[PDB]
Amino acid sequence: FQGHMALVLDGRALAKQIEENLLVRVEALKAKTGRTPILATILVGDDGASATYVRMKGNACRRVGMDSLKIELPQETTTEQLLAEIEKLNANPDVHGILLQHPVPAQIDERACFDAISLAKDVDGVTCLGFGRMAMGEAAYGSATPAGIMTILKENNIEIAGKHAVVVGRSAILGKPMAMMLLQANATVTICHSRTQNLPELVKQADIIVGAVGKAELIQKDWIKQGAVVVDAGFHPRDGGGVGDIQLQGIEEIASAYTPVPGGVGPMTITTLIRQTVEAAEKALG
Amino acid sequence: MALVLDGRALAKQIEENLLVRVEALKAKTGRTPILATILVGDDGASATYVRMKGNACRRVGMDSLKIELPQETTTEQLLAEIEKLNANPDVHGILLQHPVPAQIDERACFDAISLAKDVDGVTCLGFGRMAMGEAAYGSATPAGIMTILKENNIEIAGKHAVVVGRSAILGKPMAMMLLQANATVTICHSRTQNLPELVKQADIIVGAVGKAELIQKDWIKQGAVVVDAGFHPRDGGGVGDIQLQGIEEIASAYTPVPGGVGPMTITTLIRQTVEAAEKALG
Ligand SMILES: [Cl-]
Ligand SMILES: [Cl-]
Ligand SMILES: [Cl-]
Ligand SMILES: [Cl-]
Ligand SMILES: [Cl-]
Repeated sequence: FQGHMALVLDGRALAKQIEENLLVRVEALKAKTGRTPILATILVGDDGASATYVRMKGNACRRVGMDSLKIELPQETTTEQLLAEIEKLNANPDVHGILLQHPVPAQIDERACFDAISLAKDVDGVTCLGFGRMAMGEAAYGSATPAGIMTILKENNIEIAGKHAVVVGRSAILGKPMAMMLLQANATVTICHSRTQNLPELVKQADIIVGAVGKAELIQKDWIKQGAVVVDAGFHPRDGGGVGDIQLQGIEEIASAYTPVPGGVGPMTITTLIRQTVEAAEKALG
Repeated sequence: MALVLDGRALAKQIEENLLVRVEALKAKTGRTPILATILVGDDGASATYVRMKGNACRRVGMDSLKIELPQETTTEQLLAEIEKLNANPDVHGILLQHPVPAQIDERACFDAISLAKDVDGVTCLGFGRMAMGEAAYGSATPAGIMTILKENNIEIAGKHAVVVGRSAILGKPMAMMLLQANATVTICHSRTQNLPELVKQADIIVGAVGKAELIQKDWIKQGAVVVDAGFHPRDGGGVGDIQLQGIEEIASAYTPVPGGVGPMTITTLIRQTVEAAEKALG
């Protein structure tokens, strides 16, 4: 019975492992050039979850020997003001990557602002250009969460080619890039959303299921195919352990492998961002 | 029983008001809209397609700038030509006819076309913009298919669409356009297992494989909407990527081959050129 239980896809462990390599790379770069890699983080407004995510990302920068430039803008910031701040960061040669923490206050055209980030500094992978390049096999930083997921799958030797992957959710920065990344890895990919009919049946057809709906435990455990690889990209704070977008209680009897929540996708989102920032700094300072 | 999704008729209809628009623009500005067409090398089908596209331009009162480059053209040479066209204020749209000779990095060359002139919808930036709901010219073939479906009042929202093929200029944009129209979308390709199974569940099936009659009639769901984007010339009538002989007994609606998707590929390109000229000149 112990042997037949699902493989835990341990994002926490993998993130720590990647960070050890990032640290030596950053220290080498600092020694050679005298300069520290910088991630600019932009936090617009007062959302508590956003503030926490930015704090965690800054901490990850420092863990690998980098630092962050913390830009904090008021909740009433306009699109025009945010664009101007991004252009300042684009023009600053000391800034290697730019993170705009989503979701910005809703009066701002978030897409316009994402698209203003220069490709070379798009270390969270949010630009339309970056998405298009990735979708067509050209070099670009990938959207952090789905790229982190691909890394988890590859480093745990999960078979993707020829498998049926079902991505539930189609957001610009998660579901859509996830789908394109899985397609590039030769999965057959189905993309579902709030207007999908027969969702339970489509999920049951999936060899690989990605929950990206932002609704706690929406994906039911009885929809999961026996032996499926289960990736839960959600996080919803709860007293006594947060939960994701998938019912994971007892998942170890159903899945061949799964990402826990917490400790699965979350750490790899942060670490992917920081890795792409190290790559951007290595390029800029070389 | 099937509705014939008549691309020829729709193209003709659309060209009527494109001609009105172009004649109004010429009268106002004294300038003729120009599509630059780039034919690289000796492929016969490519030459035919480019001529058809130039003819369509002329039917709606525009003109073409015919660029013909040799089979042995290099990536560098083609990029240089595209950059000349980008900076030529007399050129409003640029078409690079696919597939270019194998030694050329076609994707690099597509991506060199300026967004404002990307009237065939081939750039990575244009694809990404489209996929995220931002304004951009759409890849001509899939955008034409969307127009056919919409003009024929085909229900897309909530339907299970299956796109067989994932090319950068056809299957991938087709998938994203159907997704924006609120279809659930499955994208299949040469590594798909159980393709017949998946096709059988398609409410909307798009054949985008470039292999004659690969998609079998027996795989088609009763009542499906069947879109065949293939064309393979044959004596006494070309065929597409789907077996369509007898399709009228199965499909609720289908695109014939020829006369379905093909005319609408051309029309979409010309429409987007009219749009580009109106923006540049108006
Ligand atoms: Cl707010
Ligand atoms: Cl792909
Ligand atoms: Cl011509
Ligand atoms: Cl004619
Ligand atoms: Cl969409």
